[PDB]
Amino acid sequence: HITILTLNINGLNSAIKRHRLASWIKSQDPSVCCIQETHLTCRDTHRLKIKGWRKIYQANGKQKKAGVAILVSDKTDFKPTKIKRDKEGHYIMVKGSIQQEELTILNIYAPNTGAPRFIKQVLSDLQRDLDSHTLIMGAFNTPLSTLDRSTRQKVNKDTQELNSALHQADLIDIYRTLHPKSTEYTFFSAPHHTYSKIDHIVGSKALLSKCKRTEIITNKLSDHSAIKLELR
DNA sequence: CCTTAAAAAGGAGCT
DNA sequence: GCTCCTTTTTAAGGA
Repeated sequence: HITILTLNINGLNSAIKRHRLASWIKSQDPSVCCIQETHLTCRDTHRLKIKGWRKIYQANGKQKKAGVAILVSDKTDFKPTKIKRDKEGHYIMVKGSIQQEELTILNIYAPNTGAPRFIKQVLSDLQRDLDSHTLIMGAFNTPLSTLDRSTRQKVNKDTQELNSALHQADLIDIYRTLHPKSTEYTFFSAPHHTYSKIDHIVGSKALLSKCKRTEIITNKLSDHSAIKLELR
């Protein structure tokens, strides 16, 4: 009955916001929580501590940009096999077992420019470590369907190539496919008064089966919205 | 590429 | 390491 919660926190270099995120995570009580864009540099890795979530695996560059992290609840059990940390801090893959069941989580943050090509280059750069139990989530910085933009301007070529490279490895957009005809968005761009869903949850089709519920959470922490996923 | 808004990060000047 | 203000950063439409 585990729950996974993805969020683009947009910077964590102030201790006050760190305690705010602490309280928010305690209130949400996720089995696993995926943070993107911590803007934490590796020197500062040790500053991300949240009581009740002792196990934290981040990936940080040497500049206050990007920075991903995966937090595991003390209430749950997590036995990791192998962990791959991006040298630049844009993705981290944690592979192992959650409640005895196998699971490989890819927490990804793509740059805004050339986002779909970056996502697929990582996706096929790692596929030997990819498998049938995969869960790739995070800050895609790109739409996937035409409904992921309020403008509804139908989707770029690189993005549909990505939605089909998902296909050639049998990965599918858990949210788009447990929720098509969606008008829920994760990011609001003020300079344009537009809305988009650039944050995503994308898993193996094997695990369709297990996926029970998805949800989208407004918060006071970031200009992005969090995505919750119930697993049983 | 260039511009935007608005928040995150940085920096001056004192504590 | 502050307060208060300046600069950088980040998503995204328009040329």
